[PDB]
Amino acid sequence: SSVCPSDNTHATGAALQKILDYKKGDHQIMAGYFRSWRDTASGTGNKVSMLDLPDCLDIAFVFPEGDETASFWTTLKDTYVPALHGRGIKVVRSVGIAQLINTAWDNTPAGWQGLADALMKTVDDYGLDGLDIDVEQSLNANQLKQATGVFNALAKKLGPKSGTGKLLIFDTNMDGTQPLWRNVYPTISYVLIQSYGRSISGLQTTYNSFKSYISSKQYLIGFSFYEENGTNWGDTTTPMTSSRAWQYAKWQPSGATKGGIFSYAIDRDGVAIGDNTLKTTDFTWTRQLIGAMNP
Ligand SMILES: C[C@@H]1O[C@@H](O)[C@@H](O)[C@H](O)[C@@H]1O
Repeated sequence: SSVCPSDNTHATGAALQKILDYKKGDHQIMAGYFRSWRDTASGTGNKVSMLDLPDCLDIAFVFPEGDETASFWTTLKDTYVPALHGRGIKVVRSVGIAQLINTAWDNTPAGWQGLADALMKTVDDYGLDGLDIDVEQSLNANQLKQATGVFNALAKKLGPKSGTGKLLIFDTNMDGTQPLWRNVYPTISYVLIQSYGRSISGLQTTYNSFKSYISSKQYLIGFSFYEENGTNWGDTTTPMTSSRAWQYAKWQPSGATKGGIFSYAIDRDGVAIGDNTLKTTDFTWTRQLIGAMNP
C-alpha cells in the first residue's frame, strides 16, 4: 500500500488512479463502521463527515441507530456515495438481525421475499454496494426459519449466489456453530467477527469455527475505537504498535491469510480512551493499520 498517503490527502489524478489500482489488486482489506448519528450531516454537534474517510479504505458501513435526521440520508445519497465511489470505497448498509426476525413480516416464503424487498430498498435507493447483517443473538426455531428465508431471498440480488458483484456481509460476535451461519454461509461475501477486547490467543479458535465454510480471504476480525461514554475495550491503547488493533492487523490464521480487519466507530479514529468529547479525525490509526497489513 506504498501508494496510500502518509496523511489524509484525498488524491485527484494519476495519484488517485494508483489507489484505484491498489484496490483492484491482492491486499488485506480495511473496513470501518461509521456511526451515522455521528456524521456532521446528522443533527448538531458532530465533527466527522463520511467525506473525510481515507482514500485507502476498502468498505465503509453506514451504521444507523434510527434517530438520524433526514438530511443525513439525503447527503449519503446525493454526496457521500458518489465521493466514496470516486475513491474506490464501497459503501454497505448495516441492519441488525432484529430486522430480519420482525414478526410484522409473515414467516412464509412470500414474507421472506417481502422483507428482502424492503431491505433491498436501503441498498438500491442509495446506490450502495450491499448489505451487512449484524448478528449478536441466538434465534429460536421460528426466528431461524425467518432469517434464513430472508438471507436466501437477498442472495438473489447480493453476494456470491447473485452474480451482481454486490456484497452480502455477516458480522457477528458469535462463532461458526450458530445455526443461522450453518444455514446462510453459501450466501455470504465476507464474515466479520466483532473481537473487541479479546485475547490474541483465542483468534485461531474462532477462525477454526468458520474455516470449513469460507476461504480465509472472506474472514475479517474487528477492533473498536473508543466510543464517547462507551465500553472501554482497550483495543487502541498507546503506543499504537503494541495495541490490540495493531496485533489484529498482523495476526494470520496458521497456514493462511485473512481477508483483513475492520474498526467499529471509525468516526472515533485516534480519540484517546476516556475522552468523551467529539473531535475531528485525520484517520491516522486506519491509514497506519492499512500499512501494517500491506507492507
Ligand atoms: C459480547 C461482545 O460482543 C462484541 O462486542 C465483541 O466485540 C466482544 O468481544 C464481546 O464478544
